[PDB]
Amino acid sequence: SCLIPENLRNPKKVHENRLPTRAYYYDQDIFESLNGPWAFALFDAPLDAPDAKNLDWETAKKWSTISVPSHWELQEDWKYGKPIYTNVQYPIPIDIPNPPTVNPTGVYARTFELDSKSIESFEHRLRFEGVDNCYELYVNGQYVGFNKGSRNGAEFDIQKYVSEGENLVVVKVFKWSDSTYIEDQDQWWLSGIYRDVSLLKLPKKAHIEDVRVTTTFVDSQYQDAELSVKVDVQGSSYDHINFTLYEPED
Amino acid sequence: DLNALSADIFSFMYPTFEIMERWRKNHTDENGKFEKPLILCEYGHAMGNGPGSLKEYQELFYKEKFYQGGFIWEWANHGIEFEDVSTADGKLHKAYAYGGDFKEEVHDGVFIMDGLCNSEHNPTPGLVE
Amino acid sequence: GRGPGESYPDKKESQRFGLYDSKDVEEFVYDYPQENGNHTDTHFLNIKFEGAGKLSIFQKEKPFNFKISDEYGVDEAAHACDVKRYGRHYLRLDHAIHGVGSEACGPAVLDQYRLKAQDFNFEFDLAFE
Amino acid sequence: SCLIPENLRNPKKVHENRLPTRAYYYDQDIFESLNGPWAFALFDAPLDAPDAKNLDWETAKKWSTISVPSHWELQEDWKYGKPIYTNVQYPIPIDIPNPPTVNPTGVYARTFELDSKSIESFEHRLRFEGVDNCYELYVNGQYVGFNKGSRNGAEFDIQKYVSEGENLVVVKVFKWSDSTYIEDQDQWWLSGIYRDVSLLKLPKKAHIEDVRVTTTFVDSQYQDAELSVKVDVQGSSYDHINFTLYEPEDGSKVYDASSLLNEENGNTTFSTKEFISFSTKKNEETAFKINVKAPEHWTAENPTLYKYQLDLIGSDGSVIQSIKHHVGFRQVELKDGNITVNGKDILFRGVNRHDHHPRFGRAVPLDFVVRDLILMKKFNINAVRNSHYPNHPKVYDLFDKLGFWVIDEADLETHGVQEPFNRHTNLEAEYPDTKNKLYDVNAHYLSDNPEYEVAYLDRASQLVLRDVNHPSIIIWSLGNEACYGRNHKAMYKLIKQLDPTRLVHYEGDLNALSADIFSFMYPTFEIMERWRKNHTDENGKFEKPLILCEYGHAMGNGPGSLKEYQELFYKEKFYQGGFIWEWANHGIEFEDVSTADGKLHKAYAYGGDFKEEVHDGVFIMDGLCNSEHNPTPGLVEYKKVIEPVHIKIAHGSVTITNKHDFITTDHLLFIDKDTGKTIDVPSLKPEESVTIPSDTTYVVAVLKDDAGVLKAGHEIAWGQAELPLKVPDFVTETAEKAAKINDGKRYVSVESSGLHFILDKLLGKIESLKVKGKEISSKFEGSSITFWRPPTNNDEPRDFKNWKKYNIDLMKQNIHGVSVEKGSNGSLAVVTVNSRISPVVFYYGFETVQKYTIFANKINLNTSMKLTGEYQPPDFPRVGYEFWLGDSYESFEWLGRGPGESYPDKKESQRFGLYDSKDVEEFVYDYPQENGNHTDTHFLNIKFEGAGKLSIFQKEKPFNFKISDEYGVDEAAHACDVKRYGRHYLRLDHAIHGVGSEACGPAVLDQYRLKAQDFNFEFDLAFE
Ligand SMILES: OC[C@H]1O[C@@H](O)[C@H](O)[C@@H](O)[C@H]1O
Ligand SMILES: OC[C@H]1O[C@@H](O)[C@H](O)[C@@H](O)[C@H]1O
Ligand SMILES: [Mg+2]
Ligand SMILES: [Mg+2]
Ligand SMILES: [Mn+2]
Ligand SMILES: [Mn+2]
Ligand code: NA
Ligand code: NA
Ligand code: NA
Ligand code: NA
Ligand code: NA
Ligand code: NA
Ligand code: NA
Ligand code: NA
Repeated sequence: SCLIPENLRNPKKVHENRLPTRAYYYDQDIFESLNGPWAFALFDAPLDAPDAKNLDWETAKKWSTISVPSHWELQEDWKYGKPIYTNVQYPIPIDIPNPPTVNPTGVYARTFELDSKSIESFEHRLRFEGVDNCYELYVNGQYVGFNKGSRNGAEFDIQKYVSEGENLVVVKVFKWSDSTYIEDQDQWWLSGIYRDVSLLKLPKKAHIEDVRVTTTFVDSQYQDAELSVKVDVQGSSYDHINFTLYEPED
Repeated sequence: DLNALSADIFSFMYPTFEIMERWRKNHTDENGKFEKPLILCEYGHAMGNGPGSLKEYQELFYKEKFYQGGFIWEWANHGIEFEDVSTADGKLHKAYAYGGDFKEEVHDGVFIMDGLCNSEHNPTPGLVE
Repeated sequence: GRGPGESYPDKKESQRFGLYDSKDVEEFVYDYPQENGNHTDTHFLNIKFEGAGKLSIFQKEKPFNFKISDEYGVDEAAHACDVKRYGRHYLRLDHAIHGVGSEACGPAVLDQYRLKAQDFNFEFDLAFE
Repeated sequence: SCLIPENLRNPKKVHENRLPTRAYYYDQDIFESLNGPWAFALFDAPLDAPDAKNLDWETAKKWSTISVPSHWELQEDWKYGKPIYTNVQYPIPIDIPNPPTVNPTGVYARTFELDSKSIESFEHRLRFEGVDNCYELYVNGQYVGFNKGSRNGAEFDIQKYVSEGENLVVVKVFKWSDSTYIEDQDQWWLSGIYRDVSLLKLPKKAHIEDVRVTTTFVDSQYQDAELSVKVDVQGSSYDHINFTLYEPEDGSKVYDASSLLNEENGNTTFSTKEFISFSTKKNEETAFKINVKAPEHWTAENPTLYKYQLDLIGSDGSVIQSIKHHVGFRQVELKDGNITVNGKDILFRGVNRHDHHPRFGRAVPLDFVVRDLILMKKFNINAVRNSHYPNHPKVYDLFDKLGFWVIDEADLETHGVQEPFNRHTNLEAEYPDTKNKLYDVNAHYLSDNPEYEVAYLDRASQLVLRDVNHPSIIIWSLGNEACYGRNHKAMYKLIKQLDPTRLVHYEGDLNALSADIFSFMYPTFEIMERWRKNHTDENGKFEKPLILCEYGHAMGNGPGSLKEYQELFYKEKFYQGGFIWEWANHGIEFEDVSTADGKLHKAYAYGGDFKEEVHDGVFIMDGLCNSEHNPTPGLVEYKKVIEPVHIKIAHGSVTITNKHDFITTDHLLFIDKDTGKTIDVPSLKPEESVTIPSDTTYVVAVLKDDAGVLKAGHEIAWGQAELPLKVPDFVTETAEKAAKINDGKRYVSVESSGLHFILDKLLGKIESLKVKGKEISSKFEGSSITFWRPPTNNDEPRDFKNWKKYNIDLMKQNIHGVSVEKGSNGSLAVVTVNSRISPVVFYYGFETVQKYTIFANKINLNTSMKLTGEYQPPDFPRVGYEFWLGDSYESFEWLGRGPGESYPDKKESQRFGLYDSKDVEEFVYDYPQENGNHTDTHFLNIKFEGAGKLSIFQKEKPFNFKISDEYGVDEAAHACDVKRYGRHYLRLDHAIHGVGSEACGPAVLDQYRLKAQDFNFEFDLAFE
């Protein structure tokens, strides 16, 4: 079935190059928002979509814009189709793990600016809070990776692909995939980058990757407790960690 | 996972009292001990005028230690705002869409409109009850 | 009777007893038009006429049910805007009414709330001020 | 007067310890938000309020909370009172400068945490973006200061009072003060901390306090420009400053709510595309001037901005502080008697905008302001007037980026001083050329009062200094309706001193003795024209131009005659356009008991609804948009008349004229709507035109690509060829069919195959007309031809008075004779009705002849009406028939103007086409009034379920119609009060009175008035 791309019909291809999942923490100093208007075009199926390895900003620049985050079935004048409601029944034929060959494909593009010092100071990532159904990601005409799981997040290391000045982000989003079979909630079928997109700037030489906090009572009488804090630090250039717990607020 | 072979909790959706009660008795031993409790992950389907008999479910919750309550399906109608031609008027009006309104090949109609709150996320008599 | 909102045999206990005025109440609009606006366990009903006092209505020995509206075509109405309205109001004065249940997905109206087929006997007074 | 505190009754006590005003810049790293829940208590008057020098957090902690920012008259269950609406009249007694002794006092309290290091690292301030009316401020039980000026901001140094750990902020807010007298805008009276509160943390040893950016063209040819940057640094511990200017982003930039509101900086790399750099040297002036090579002009039509970064740099070479903002290269001049931007004499396509939200009042979320502005751009607006005070400081960037010509106005209205005078002297009308003499007599109380000079100057100083770096602001305004006096001259001197780069406006200064512009509100054309001629010399030169700071009062159904104003704007160089009053109705959401229902409904409140002692009723409901800030037919009409491209189709030609000020037509796609194929239109500059030969009837000018906040395909302008009235080719059945005719005692009956016609001879009433399964009958109360409409807001002051006086609503038809004869030229029967149509109690009326010619499938109705009798009314609201439609009635369709309502002096935005009732959302007025008329109707089709259609048309002339089920509109105060019948009716009218703007402004113009005269018209009722 070569008229439908391999990654859309492979249940094991859950992601390509996605960073391991970590506990979520929003930090104003690290999270830069990439929400706003993006260049966007819709295509009948993947084969009509441009090869992102050759897509310039000069070319994409000329497309209509859509605002991120939003669903593409919920636009002014229903420009890109309408919502579909199914409870149980799949809105596609069942031929596991194949999606239909006719498979609405949305391509998103925008740019962001990077400093001379920024690339020296920070490890750069892209974080997508939710994209339905799945997508491939390109930076500066280069393939970064792939992802499935519509209501899960995803982070990707961008450091290798990044340049001083203008940077190009292109996201190819597909409506159906092998994943559709396991996403059949009794709800509206809706597509697109429907959650936040962020550029993360983490300190380069060393930074906090993951944290784990548990509270366990030592006792049958639920009084004294053990507070356990486990931190996974990434990189060598650090000395130690401090922890300060504050008086409670009722 | 009905028998919780790989879960820590028993869970039913929309059961009758008879069905809740049989389950309890089959999982309470001679001592009065049970190994796992029952929750209703979904009950009292809140579609339209209703749900009825939330009272009788609650009586059951308070009465037995085996029952630890439940979660109503659902918080709010999934209506989407759109423009509908009125059957009464011949004119265009703001309305809330469910299956069929966006002219789907296949759809499940009003089944998306099953909340304690309406499409605009405001309380219905269901939530008041 | 029960208020300020609607009440039904198996969905009424949140509506406490009191004296209620139609003017103080925002009538609830369902997203999908259906049976609404009944008041159960009504002790007495006063209907006010401009410059002519009131008409008091009560049922002997047992509280009653009522609805006052100008609406029709609710069955066929797909959305709120599809609901037709008469040029005058009507009183729906009921001895009894079927419960509401959760049968769209779940148990039927429980036995003690079903309006079962049987003989009916009831007396009303229409008392004019 | 010791029972009222000194500071509340002292006009000179404008503030205590307030820091000097500086240019506003939001910085995420410096601004910490103190918004959220605060402890709050309300007190009857100041003397009941606690001494803040002794108030603990432990004590305040126990109070109820209110959320900041919000008004205290807009709380859950109206906990702390209700809003009060006054237009002119003060809601207090006048005893300048004393407020009432009973003076609602709200005390606010919250805490914030301070670090050990924070006090070492930073100078700490408190900034309040707006508090109504005035307040004293305490930190840690210590008095910090005092402030007045409700829509101005204020900063206070907090460093001395601050402690490590828990800090206590207490704010005592008073509703009335000496300041109230100068804050009497036509709006809701609302109180409290209604805008943001922030804790500022500035770097301690040295920091950027103020910045000043000007762009001046070196040249008569508006090419090279001098960019001047002056920075005021506070403290010694810095080396120099750096400035980086970046390559421009064209004004056609795409924006949305999300990107406009994005506030992120710090680690975000501002821009990379460097255009120019500059550095100061150690120990030298922290200011500079640089020559810029032919920069991209900023304009409202193309708001091109150059981003910049300003860095304060320490001895070690590190960045102490940054400011990231933008430069707009533009210059405003009074040149050859015109307001000129970049050499060009511009046109204001403007609107007055208050801060208003239907639930939050003047505490408008930015999200909602963006909503307003996007909508304005979508309806061809290019200018905004900040009536009548500055907005939230963050709004001005939106103007810069979206492109609006902005009049930023001082928070100063004195109107209330006039009211007793108006009443004492029984004053009926004010006129723009003459009215300033009425304000002159009361000026001494405030605007000519030397005790108020400091306050007036402060409103001016605060206005300018906060907003001085926004290229979109081209005019400073001294306030609104504050008479004229020495204080205004003082304001003018100060502003020119502080900001030489802009022009000064003040409408109350008729002769612009201390203003740079002439300004009228609601003038007639005669009045505009006289002024022009008296200020144009023999050479054709004028010294200053005229704008209309307010015109075309948009209250309710209206405004009428925007067309005739616009013709004047384009015709004379002396007129530079104007601003509609107002952007949106000020309705507040509330729960109203329905007059139709006896039940509770959501409605929008105006004066009287919150049961005020004194109020000004519906006068708050005067917007182009409704209370929910959505377009009314007023806005739809405005977009058309101000369209920046003219498209005229006549004589096999399309003439297209570019009516922009700066941009070409190149971004527009011109479509021939008859074929759907584009017309190749050359690039047209401002004022250039082209004639293209074409067979077309209908041409549209639309956006090629997404630009600004507009989408590809958005309609900017359009034109149509005039459509002749074509008689539809309906075929009348003239075949000889026998007909049963019964001329009874009272009722006349005509029965044939597929036909049943019954007329009541006593009344002139069609009891029933049933042709081929379709039924109509007369909607009859008194007369078969009626004249009444539910009065518009514009009808209320005069026309309604007249119509009511002449009993037009009580017109009666008195039948004299009915003639019945057999058909002749193919007709079945002729029924002729002779009557007088005349109201009770009056002589005047119409000798009327109604001739019904009945065919098998058609009814011809010829109406002759001859006006007779002494003491006649000047005009009528309308004249026509009312029919009940049968139960089968389902929808309608018409050839004419649409999709929405149209009236004689408000119709040109509704283009000709075939329209279906089903495709149209009928507009609901906030205040129920005349609506839903369709003028210039060629024909009307009424569809009946399973019985085809009834086609209606008028001979030789287009007609008017409305189809509804509504009644009781006259008495209905709110939408929910409107009554509805169990069936629909057709209002079929020969003619209809215009709409005008007389609630405030000119009467319906003569050619739009339905003048009293004879009427003669023929209708066909053709049944399928
Ligand atoms: O309202 C019907 C509901 O039925 C439940 O069984 C299901 O878990 C829900 O997702 C929803 O489909
Ligand atoms: O709607 C009446 C309006 O009248 C104008 O004279 C005034 O400037 C406006 O602020 C408003 O009062
Ligand atoms: Mg399901
Ligand atoms: Mg005023
Ligand atoms: Mn509908
Ligand atoms: Mn009302
Ligand atoms: Na589904
Ligand atoms: Na339990
Ligand atoms: Na459902
Ligand atoms: Na229905
Ligand atoms: Na006022
Ligand atoms: Na002009
Ligand atoms: Na007003
Ligand atoms: Na009215």
